[PDB]
Amino acid sequence: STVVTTESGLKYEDLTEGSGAEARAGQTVSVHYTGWLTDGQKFDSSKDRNDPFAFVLGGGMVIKGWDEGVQGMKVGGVRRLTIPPQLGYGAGGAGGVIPPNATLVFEVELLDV
Amino acid sequence: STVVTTESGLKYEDLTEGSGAEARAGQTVSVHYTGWLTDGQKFDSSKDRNDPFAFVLGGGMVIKGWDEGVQGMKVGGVRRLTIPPQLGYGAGGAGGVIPPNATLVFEVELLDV
Ligand SMILES: C=CC[C@@H]1/C=C(\C)C[C@H](C)C[C@H](OC)[C@H]2O[C@@](O)(C(=O)C(=O)N3CCCC[C@H]3C(=O)O[C@H](/C(C)=C/[C@@H]3CC[C@@H](O)[C@H](OC)C3)[C@H](C)[C@@H](O)CC1=O)[C@H](C)C[C@@H]2OC
Ligand SMILES: C=CC[C@@H]1/C=C(\C)C[C@H](C)C[C@H](OC)[C@H]2O[C@@](O)(C(=O)C(=O)N3CCCC[C@H]3C(=O)O[C@H](/C(C)=C/[C@@H]3CC[C@@H](O)[C@H](OC)C3)[C@H](C)[C@@H](O)CC1=O)[C@H](C)C[C@@H]2OC
Ligand SMILES: [Ca+2]
Ligand SMILES: [Ca+2]
Repeated sequence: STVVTTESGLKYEDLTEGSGAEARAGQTVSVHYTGWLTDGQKFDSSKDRNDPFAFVLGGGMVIKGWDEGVQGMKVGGVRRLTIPPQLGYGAGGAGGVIPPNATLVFEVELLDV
Repeated sequence: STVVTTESGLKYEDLTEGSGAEARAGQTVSVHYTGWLTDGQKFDSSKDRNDPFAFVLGGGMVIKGWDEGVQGMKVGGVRRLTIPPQLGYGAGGAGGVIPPNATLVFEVELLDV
């Protein structure tokens, strides 16, 4: 599989190509995800909480790297997103668990569109 | 299991009580469903299309019997809704497949909240 670096500095890699319907901005999508810091510390997993995550793709409610990175996935696909801090939580960080200026690694599995 | 007739004339029956989180108005929920006319003709199944259905519970986008009937389900639950036409498609019917003045029977399985 390839690593694509977009104009924003986002990087993504389709670990598994989906065979089902394509995700586009406007759709309400459902995913499983895991999130890690670059040192390999896991900060979240929806699979561990047994709770698929739904959001409006392109809705401006999730971090920029997600609204961008999830577009183009197909249902069944697993995509790895490497999100620079300016497309994540920036200088501010989050919840005392994501530090300032953190690059974030997510693996995202698309369950439904 | 019991059959509850609500103030609106909706009837519902929890065929299977869910063990997980409760559905409330405001949440984006995901369900599988099958829909039948009272004569036993199936008009739709999201399971047959392999496509869970997401909607905003209480969002005024689905027929009245759904916005009402899905509230109170728990994740894992299967509820049967018997929807009189005034809480469904009324005198107008739908898609040439649901006739005028049709009572509708849905079985709804809650997958996520
Ligand atoms: C309002 C009540 C809580 C409400 C919570 C939910 C619906 C439950 C939902 C599963 C979130 C998780 O709850 C277990 C948990 O997910 C993380 O662990 C995580 O993996 C993460 O990073 N995710 C979640 C998956 C999508 C990407 C990213 C996100 O974009 O999340 C969004 C996020 C935090 C955006 C910030 C918002 C503030 C801005 O200032 C900032 O702009 C820089 C961007 C989340 C979805 C918000 O839209 C909505 C909420 O927050 C966060 C590390 C902390 C977060 O808990 C808060
Ligand atoms: C806009 C583009 C299409 C858009 C379609 C989708 C998102 C795909 C989604 C799976 C719908 C199904 O597509 C395969 C299909 O589901 C049925 O088969 C069905 O089982 C049904 O009855 N459902 C769907 C499940 C929730 C309850 C009910 C409904 O409330 O559905 C809603 C409905 C029709 C409401 C009418 C709207 C008009 C009002 O005038 C009327 O007020 C009386 C109420 C649907 C979800 C609308 O909100 C959105 C849409 O329609 C209909 C028999 C026909 C419908 O296809 C159209
Ligand atoms: Ca969920
Ligand atoms: Ca769907």
